[PDB]
Amino acid sequence: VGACVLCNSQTSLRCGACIRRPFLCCKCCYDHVISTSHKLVLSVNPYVCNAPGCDVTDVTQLYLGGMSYYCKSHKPPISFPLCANGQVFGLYKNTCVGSDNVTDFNAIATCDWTNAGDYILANTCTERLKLFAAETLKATEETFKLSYGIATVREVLSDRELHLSWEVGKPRPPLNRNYVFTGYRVTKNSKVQIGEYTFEKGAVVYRGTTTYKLNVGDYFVLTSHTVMPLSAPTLVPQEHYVRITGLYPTLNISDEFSSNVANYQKVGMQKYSTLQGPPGTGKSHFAIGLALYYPSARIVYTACSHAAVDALCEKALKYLPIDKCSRIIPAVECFDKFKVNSTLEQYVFCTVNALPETTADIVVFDEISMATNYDLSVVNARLRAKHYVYIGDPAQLPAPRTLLTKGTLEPEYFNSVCRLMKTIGPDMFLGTCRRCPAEIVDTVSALVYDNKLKAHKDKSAQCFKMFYKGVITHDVSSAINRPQIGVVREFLTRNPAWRKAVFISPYNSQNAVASKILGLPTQTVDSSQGSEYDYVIFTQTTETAHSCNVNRFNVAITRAKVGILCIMSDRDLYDKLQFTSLEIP
Ligand SMILES: Cc1ccccc1-n1cc(C(=O)O)nn1
Ligand SMILES: [Zn+2]
Ligand SMILES: [Zn+2]
Ligand SMILES: [Zn+2]
Repeated sequence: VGACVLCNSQTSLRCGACIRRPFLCCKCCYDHVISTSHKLVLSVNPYVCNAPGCDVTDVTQLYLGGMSYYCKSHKPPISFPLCANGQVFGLYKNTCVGSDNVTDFNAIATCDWTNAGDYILANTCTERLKLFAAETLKATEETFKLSYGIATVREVLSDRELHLSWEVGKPRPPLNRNYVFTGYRVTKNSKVQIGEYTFEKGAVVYRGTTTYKLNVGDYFVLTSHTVMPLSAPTLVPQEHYVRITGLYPTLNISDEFSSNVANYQKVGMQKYSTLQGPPGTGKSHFAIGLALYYPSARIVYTACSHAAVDALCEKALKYLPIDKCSRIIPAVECFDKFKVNSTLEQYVFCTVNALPETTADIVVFDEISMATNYDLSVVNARLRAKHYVYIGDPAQLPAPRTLLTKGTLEPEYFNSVCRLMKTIGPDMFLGTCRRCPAEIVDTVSALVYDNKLKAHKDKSAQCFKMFYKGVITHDVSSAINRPQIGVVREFLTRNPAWRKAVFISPYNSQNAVASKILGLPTQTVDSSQGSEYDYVIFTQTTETAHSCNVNRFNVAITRAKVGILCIMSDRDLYDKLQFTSLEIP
């Protein structure tokens, strides 16, 4: 028994064909089963023919005779159908409303989540459907990883490199940091974990979360966890205030955080606020300075990845009393300079999926473009706070949609918070970039920020761009452009100062080849987010939809502090690059 996902009308009915099995009142349970392929219906018992040897599960072909359900061939003389009069039989038949259109709820439950339009509807629908779509999408993603085969150690060629044997019949998952395997050893009766691993083409290379003398017979599987149901909404009801509520500003603040005093008060005059922070604008500076401005405020700093949650710890280590902090870790290594697992410690730093159930004066959700509507609902479910601050940049990169292949996901569809920022604008906007040269800022400002991003540094005069298509070769699940890597090599022979540069590309296979031919550190654009390097050498590799993505190309050129070389394939972003042009040797 539970609340309907369409009309809230109390129900004792659940759809058996939906992987989340939402409670559906007789009206909505009916309009769903007759308009889709979903026919299995669950209540206290399953609506299935209780006759020996019968396989009828469709509720339209089932009748309730006595207290057991049968079909047309197995029903008693005294029976009435379970599915008629626009209602499926179940408790609370008098309390049943119905919706003007269930069509939105149907496409959510039937879609394979491989199209961009599936994620659009999952973000525009009613709030209760945003929660249901988040579970359905995430439970689908946790199940698709079971479709991938098992990799087994056929040979241990050396350290750091392996020879893998893959399962038959099932496909193989791509080998990049977006897929994180988990190993096992063949014990007596069952198996035991031996850390998490990531792989890449060589035989394959690996990188282990822990070090081991792993041997033949060990196997790796993408660990899929549970998808618990969502109760709280993605966003609490917004409440604007006339005074600062529940918070108390300081009389003495330092000149380091003085330019934020207006926004720190803005945080106290809203139930929740949004802060867009382009690269180099000082987002973690903002989040920690907010603590000094409201000194006695219990603040919970949170994000999805431990890396983002640890970057806040580094700044809290630089400004806040250490005995007032705590790092929450569930029983991969992370920041271990605060007392671990102390929920009653003023400043709490934790990931979303590990969040305890507690209250706080302020909550700081960092790097919000990575979040999903599932994460947003968990934060509101575990954390009941007075003010919610959402820090991020919807012009940066979103969470990887491992099923999405057709179409492109726009920033307003990343999550509910990014929808507000890209439509009604963000409550706050850090508009000065103190990291990149002027040519980079003057490029991403017009590209994704409506010319509202101001450069603090001057022109570095060391930003260059070349238009070289070259030769594109493909492999299993990545692309490789060696003539672009070769152009970089010929550039490096005439610019040996650019050998302290980081090589960045949209494809990790391009990084692997570039690591062998150039010897520069490698980062995919998605792995480079949140990090700054002096020099960056970027090869777009292709002009597919993946490499031309403006939120990716924004991150691709903003990691530079001094200079950058961009070997471009797409003419569009090549002309949008305000860089000194170079010719092809
Ligand atoms: C990077 C940045 C951009 C803008 C404003 C402040 C900062 N920042 C200063 C500090 C520090 O003093 O540690 N951290 N971050
Ligand atoms: Zn269904
Ligand atoms: Zn309903
Ligand atoms: Zn039957």
